[PDB]
Amino acid sequence: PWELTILHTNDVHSRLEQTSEDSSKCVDASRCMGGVARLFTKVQQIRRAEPNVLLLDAGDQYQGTIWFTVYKGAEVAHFMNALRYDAMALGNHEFDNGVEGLIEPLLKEAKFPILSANISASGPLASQISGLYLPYKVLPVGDEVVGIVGYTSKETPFLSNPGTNLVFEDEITALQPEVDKLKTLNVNKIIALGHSGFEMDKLIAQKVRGVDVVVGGHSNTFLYTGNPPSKEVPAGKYPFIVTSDDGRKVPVVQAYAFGKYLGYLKIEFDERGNVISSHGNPILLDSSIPEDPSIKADINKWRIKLDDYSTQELGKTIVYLDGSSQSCRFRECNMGNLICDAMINNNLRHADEMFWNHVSMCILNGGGIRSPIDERNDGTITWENLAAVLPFGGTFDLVQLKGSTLKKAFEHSVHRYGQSTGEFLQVGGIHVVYDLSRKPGDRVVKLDVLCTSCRVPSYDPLKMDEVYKVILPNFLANGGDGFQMIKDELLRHDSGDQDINVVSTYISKMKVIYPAVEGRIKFS
Amino acid sequence: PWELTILHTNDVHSRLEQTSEDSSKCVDASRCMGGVARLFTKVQQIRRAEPNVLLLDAGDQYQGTIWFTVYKGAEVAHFMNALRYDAMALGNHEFDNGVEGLIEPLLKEAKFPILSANISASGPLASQISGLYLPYKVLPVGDEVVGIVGYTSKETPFLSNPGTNLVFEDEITALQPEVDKLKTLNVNKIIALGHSGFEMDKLIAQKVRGVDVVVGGHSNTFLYTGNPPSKEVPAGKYPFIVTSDDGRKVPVVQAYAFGKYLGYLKIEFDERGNVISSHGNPILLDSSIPEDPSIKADINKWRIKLDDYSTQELGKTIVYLDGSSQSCRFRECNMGNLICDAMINNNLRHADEMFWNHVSMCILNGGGIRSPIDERNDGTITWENLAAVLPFGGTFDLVQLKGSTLKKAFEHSVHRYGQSTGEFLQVGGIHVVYDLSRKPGDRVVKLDVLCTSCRVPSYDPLKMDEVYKVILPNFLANGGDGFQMIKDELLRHDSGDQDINVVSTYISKMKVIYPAVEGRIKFS
Ligand SMILES: [Ca+2]
Ligand SMILES: [Ca+2]
Ligand SMILES: [Zn+2]
Ligand SMILES: [Zn+2]
Ligand SMILES: [Zn+2]
Ligand SMILES: [Zn+2]
Repeated sequence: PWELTILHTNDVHSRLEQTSEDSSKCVDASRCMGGVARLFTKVQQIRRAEPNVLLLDAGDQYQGTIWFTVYKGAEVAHFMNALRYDAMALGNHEFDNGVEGLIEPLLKEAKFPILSANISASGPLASQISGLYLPYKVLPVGDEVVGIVGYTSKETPFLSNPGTNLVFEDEITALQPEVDKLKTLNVNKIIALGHSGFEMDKLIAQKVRGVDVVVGGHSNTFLYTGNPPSKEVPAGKYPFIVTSDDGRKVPVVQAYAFGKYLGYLKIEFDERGNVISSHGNPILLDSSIPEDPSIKADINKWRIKLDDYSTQELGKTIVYLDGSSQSCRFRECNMGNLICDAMINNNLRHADEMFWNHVSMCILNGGGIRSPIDERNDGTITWENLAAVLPFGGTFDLVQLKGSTLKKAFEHSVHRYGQSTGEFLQVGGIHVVYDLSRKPGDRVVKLDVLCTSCRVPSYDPLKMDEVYKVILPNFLANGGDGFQMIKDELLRHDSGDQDINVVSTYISKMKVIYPAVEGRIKFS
Repeated sequence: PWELTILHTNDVHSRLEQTSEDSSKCVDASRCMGGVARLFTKVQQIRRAEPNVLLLDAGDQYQGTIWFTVYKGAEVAHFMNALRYDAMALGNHEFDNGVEGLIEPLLKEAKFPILSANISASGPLASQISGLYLPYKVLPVGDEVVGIVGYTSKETPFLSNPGTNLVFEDEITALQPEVDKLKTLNVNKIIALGHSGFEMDKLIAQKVRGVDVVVGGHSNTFLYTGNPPSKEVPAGKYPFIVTSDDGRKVPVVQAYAFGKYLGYLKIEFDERGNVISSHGNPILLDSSIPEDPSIKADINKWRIKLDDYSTQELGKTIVYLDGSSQSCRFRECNMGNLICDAMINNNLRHADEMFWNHVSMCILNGGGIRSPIDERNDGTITWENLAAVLPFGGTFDLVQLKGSTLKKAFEHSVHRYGQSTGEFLQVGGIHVVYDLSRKPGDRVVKLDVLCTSCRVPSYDPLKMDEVYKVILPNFLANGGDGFQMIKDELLRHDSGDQDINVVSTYISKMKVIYPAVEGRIKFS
């Protein structure tokens, strides 16, 4: 039997530096986790021990910290090249800076193949991008070869900025003919590496004949066999076994997000390329693994421009930005309005005749707003200032919620009003009126929402049975501040851009901001 | 006696081409008026006949048409140089593109002195601008000399974009020592040429000892002796005689605006430079005066780039821009919200600790909105498109109104609701609620306005006795659409930027717009 060790990362999301256990900024260095220097140490160790190793990334290196804001993917090429990745699939966030922001910094500088079989280009872009990403690559491993076939979320147009010159095809449709073609080229060991989420990964393992292993991402899925080593709760065993339509057992793996774990799967293959066995587990990259000194010194050299950037003027405010708790946990606050307006601006996606924009609505817990910004520094706003407002290292995510769920959230928002609790909601594209004299759970007396399926945006009453797209902090999507109803009832969730970066980009675009308190939230 | 002919213009406001009688676009060429080609013919005729002539401009050549949008003052230098102006005073609108937009295109290219005695600079700007404008110039006229001493509105910081490196001093304070100095230099014939408005011009004639003549502007004041030749109604005789503190009669002149008239004043001086007599009248530049063929051909050559510019993309809308009458004469319309938001953005002026901005409020009659803009041309918006929405050639002016006056305006807005009349008001920084079941004059049931004297903008009830700054179309300032109360009760009025240009600049700055109907106007 021929044994392959697959090492894999996904959804690293700009966590170049080691992080806290929750993937936010490292504060107590002695307990920090992840980062590329630590990953380098672990990968190097494994490569000393195991003859046949592949190191794969399932996409979404782009977007997540000030590293991506400043270096715009140059950091991803540089540090993935330094760790000698063997292949990467394109993720949705690889399109955040458009096609031009993918071609240059990443496709032109990577020393490893970048893969997606279900993305096609037309017109002059097709010539410009031809060959810079591939449907698959056949890689030599020892005296054998392994085919790696890539895929990217069909939903990428709603979740990034790929432009109107790329088409994202159904994954299974696109993959099958490529996997069949590899068989004709005497390639009997095939890995599907891609970025569509655990549910689609299971469908690909079931339906794409010839796929031996699926290495996925997007959904930040944690899988583990045994007692978990940290706070993440497994969604299933590692690997997750799918029974294929052809009767085979096909392992499906993912490794959470944020570079906290290195996925590690050992596969035994027979001579015909059938999987005989699979076993492994993600490895927690904790402080018991030393950061590689050479990688750490280069990280520290690259950090200098980040530190300089953090104190530069992004734009100006002519108004006090009221992020005080006394305001934002009790009533509409202009900092809340600013952040929700930035959230909706970040989620403007491709023009379509059925909606002016796919999403119009935003909620933001007042407990997520942790500082005001004074306008009396010549109006200046810096990244440092925004990091005090939004200190938790989160994302502004896209969810689908029934109106009933959103009514429950707004009831929760005021269920114990008056104690300066974090659940009070700031909003955009929503007009709410409370009557605090009513019983808890029955305090929402008006709730109107901005249409999407309309050429002129206007407010209509919320419909309990209708599904709404909402932009909200990942903390709330995950049921933080008691919003268990959002976690338990949401119909779709896709992780969005870094919180600070969403606001910084909006401020830079607007140049001079002056958010008002305007009646989005009223009391009767 | 030594006789001087003073020819003067003021507040030409980018009317390079001949115009309709109301200073809008020329449609029936055979009845059009003004324009620089026609002015050239008249000035040339007078200079053939009169030995001692000065041609003076009292400021505000900048701002008013697509000529200024495209050429940014290069057109003013070129065509004022072609008409051989002898001197110009700086107006407030000469600061619309900041100091840099005055230095280059106008101060560096004019072949005549540009004057203001009451503007001082500090820091490195003082070195950069030194000598490029002057407090006064002594000009040879025949065998005599005439001193021309300039001045500019003290209010210019509120009415343009001069920046924080220029100080506008009290006019009379600044002028007196310069006029005294000219006396010491044996200059006994002194013209004060400046841009502060008729009321200040009368104070300068009264109080500045040694001033022989005041040539003013800013207030678009029409003065005439006898039957007026067109539709403008005189504010007084031409010249307006002020009795000075020293006992002299001092003529004050102005010549309306828009290049429709050439001011013409004949002065007789004795040997000591005392005015013995003054008489004249503005000359209507109507179609009985031919356009100079050479100037007209150069105007037609320069028009080519204007025509090309008019169809270029300014920005994009992802929403239908609903400027239909069926919407904007009956209810809040998103085109109205867009235009009022552009009006407030245009009037963001220098940061101060007593207000986030000096003005927060906007009204716009629905009768002034004359087209929608469809978003289905790839979202494109062009200047041509905006000219269909705003076809009348107006300005968005700054006024001061008691709250009582504004309540009367909002009552007027709905006094005969339901007939698709033009008086219905679109708004910004104002939230109004009507109850149409109430009697006409008593239909406004809530009227809240955005604070200015506040660090966080928020809405408070309108106060009947408080004075509010409001941005509104000059049509309304002049009592159009039945708003006689605005005309009769306003406390201050300053003419603002070209309507189309205000919206085009906002669209360009924003790049992608998506104005909503959001509850600024409600019915109960
Ligand atoms: Ca196989
Ligand atoms: Ca004199
Ligand atoms: Zn991701
Ligand atoms: Zn993803
Ligand atoms: Zn003017
Ligand atoms: Zn003026």
